[PDB]
Amino acid sequence: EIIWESLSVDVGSQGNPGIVEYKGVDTKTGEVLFEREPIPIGTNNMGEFLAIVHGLRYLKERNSRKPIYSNSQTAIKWVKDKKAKSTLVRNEETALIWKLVDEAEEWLNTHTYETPILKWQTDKWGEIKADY
RNA sequence: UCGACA
DNA sequence: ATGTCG
Ligand SMILES: [Mg+2]
Ligand SMILES: [Mg+2]
Repeated sequence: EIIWESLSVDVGSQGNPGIVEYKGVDTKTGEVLFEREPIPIGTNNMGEFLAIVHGLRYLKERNSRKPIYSNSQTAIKWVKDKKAKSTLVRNEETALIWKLVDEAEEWLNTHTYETPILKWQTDKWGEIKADY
């Protein structure tokens, strides 16, 4: 019941909070379609959120109707809400990630999409294909 | 008091 | 260990 014709996204970090990056891959082939340059400080859930929104933008720009898989129940909710409810402190070190989050929320508030955002079922299917 | 997703 | 929701 895996929808193979899909984009899978995941976060990787060093620390949490710590250095965050994320990437999007073709679920079928594992081909890397996008990978964000590491952000010096962020949280796991911020990165999982940014990964989904990046995926939406990526598919929208390419007129693709593929769903997105994420394993993050938090990020899936934040996207649905158009609101990333992070409690990461705001300072000069976290300014960059908070700016990307704000801009992601803004994108969600200014664009439509029909992309299904699906939960990757890790316990049944193993690690998401975008895992680091 | 947890349970769960990461 | 921490970030998050049910
Ligand atoms: Mg994940
Ligand atoms: Mg992972």
